Amino acid sequence: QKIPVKVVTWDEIVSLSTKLAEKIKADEYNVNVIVAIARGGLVPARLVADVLGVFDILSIKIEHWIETASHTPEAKVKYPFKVDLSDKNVLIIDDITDTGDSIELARKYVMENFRPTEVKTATLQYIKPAAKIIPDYYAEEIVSWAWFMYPWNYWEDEINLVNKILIERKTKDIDINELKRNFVESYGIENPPISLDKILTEMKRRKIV
Amino acid sequence: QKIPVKVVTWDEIVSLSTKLAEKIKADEYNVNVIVAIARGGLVPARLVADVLGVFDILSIKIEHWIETASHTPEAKVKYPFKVDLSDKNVLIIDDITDTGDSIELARKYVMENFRPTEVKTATLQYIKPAAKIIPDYYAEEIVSWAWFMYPWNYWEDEINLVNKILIERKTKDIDINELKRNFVESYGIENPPISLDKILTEMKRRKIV
Ligand SMILES: Nc1ncnc2c1ncn2[C@@H]1O[C@H](COP(=O)(O)O)[C@@H](O)[C@H]1O
Ligand SMILES: Nc1ncnc2c1ncn2[C@@H]1O[C@H](COP(=O)(O)O)[C@@H](O)[C@H]1O
Repeated sequence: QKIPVKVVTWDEIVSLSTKLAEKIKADEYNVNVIVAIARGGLVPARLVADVLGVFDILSIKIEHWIETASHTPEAKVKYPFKVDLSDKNVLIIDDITDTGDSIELARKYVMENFRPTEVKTATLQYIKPAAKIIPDYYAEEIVSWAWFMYPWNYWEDEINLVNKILIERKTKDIDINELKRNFVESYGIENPPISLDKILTEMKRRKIV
Repeated sequence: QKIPVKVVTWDEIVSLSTKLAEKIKADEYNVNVIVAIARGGLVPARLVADVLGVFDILSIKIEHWIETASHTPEAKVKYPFKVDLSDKNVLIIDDITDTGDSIELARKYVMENFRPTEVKTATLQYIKPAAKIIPDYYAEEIVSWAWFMYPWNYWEDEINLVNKILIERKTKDIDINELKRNFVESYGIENPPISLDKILTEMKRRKIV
C-alpha cells in the first residue's frame, strides 16, 4: 500500500535532458527529426531538441491499455498517421522506459509508417529491473522501481495518488487533514507541489468526487 | 542594435500555463484534443493539458519562412498529415502570438484537415501592438514588443543572440570577455542561463563559428 514516489523538479528535468543530449552528441548521431511520444515525451523532446539543435519535432500519441480479466498490457497509437521521413535520421524520445512497451511500439510504428533512414530511441530515465527493451540512450539508470512524478504531471499524478487513498475510505465524507496525513504515510510527500485542497476542488470539477 | 530581451523562467512558465488553463476552465470550453504547434507550443501544451485534464495531444510542425528579396513572411506546415477529429473540440496551443501568422495558419489547417466540431486558439503570451489575429485565450497581454527567451529555448536563443553580435566583429575575434560585455550592453543579460563559453563550444560543434 506504500508506493515509493519521487517528485522530479524542473531543474532535474533540465539536468536529465541536457545529460541525455550530451550522450547523443558524444555518439555523434546526427538527428534530423525528433519523434516525441505524447504525452510523456513532449517536454523532454523539446529540451533535447534545444540542446542538439533539432528543428523538426513530430509526435505520436501512444495510449496504454490493460485488459481487465487477463491484465494484459497493450500500448497503442491513437490518431495514427503517415509522413515521409525517408532520408532522415530519427530520434524517438519519451520520459522514462519502464517495461519498454512504449518505445518498442514507437520504434516499430516509425520504421513502418515514416520509413526513416535510421531510428534510435532515447528516454530521460530507464528502469533496469523492469525494461524488456533498453533505449539507445538514457540520462539516468534506475535500479529500484519508483513512481516518478514529473513537473508536467503534478496535477494528474496527485489526482491519482489522492484517488488511490480515497477509494479505501469507508466514509463518503472527505477529511482533508486525514488525506494529507495518508499522503505522507503512503507516498512520503508532506509538501505536494499542488496543494491537496486544489486537487480536491479539481477532482470535483472533473466529477471524480 | 539594442534588443529588449526577457529571460522567462520555469516558474513563470508554470504560472502562465496555469493562468491560461484557468481562463479556459472559467469559459467552460470542454477540450477533447489539444493540437500543439511545434516546436514552441509543445511545452505549454503539455502543461495546460495537465491542468485541464486533457489526454489527447497532437502536434503540427509550423515553419517560418522569409523571402529574401520581398521580405514576405510565410508560415508553413512541414510533414503535413490528416487525422479524423470530427466530434472533438480542439484547442490549439502555442507559446506566444506575435503577428498571429502561426495561429492563423494552425486554425485554418486544423479546420480543413482534422475537421473538428470546434476549434479555439490559446497562447501563453500575446503582443497587442503586433497581432493581426488575437488568440481566443491568452495568459498575459504584452503591450511593448520584446523577445521572450523561454526555458526550452535557452541554447538556441543564446546561440542566435551571440551570433548577432559576432557578425559585426572586427577580425575573427575570440575573448569571452568582450562578448559577455556586449551581451549585457545589447540585451541586458548579466547572467545568461547557459554560460557563453558553453554556447561558443556548441557553436563550433555546429560549425557556426
Ligand atoms: N515508474 C514510472 N514513473 C513515471 N512514469 C512512468 C513510470 N513507468 C511508466 N511510466 C509512464 O508510462 C509510460 C510507458 O512506459 P513503459 O512501461 O516503458 O511502456 C511512460 O511513457 C511513462 O510516462
Ligand atoms: N517576441 C517573441 N518572443 C519569443 N518568441 C517569439 C516572439 N515572436 C515570435 N516568436 C516565435 O515565433 C513564432 C511565430 O509567432 P507569430 O509571429 O505570431 O507567427 C512563435 O511561435 C514564437 O515561438
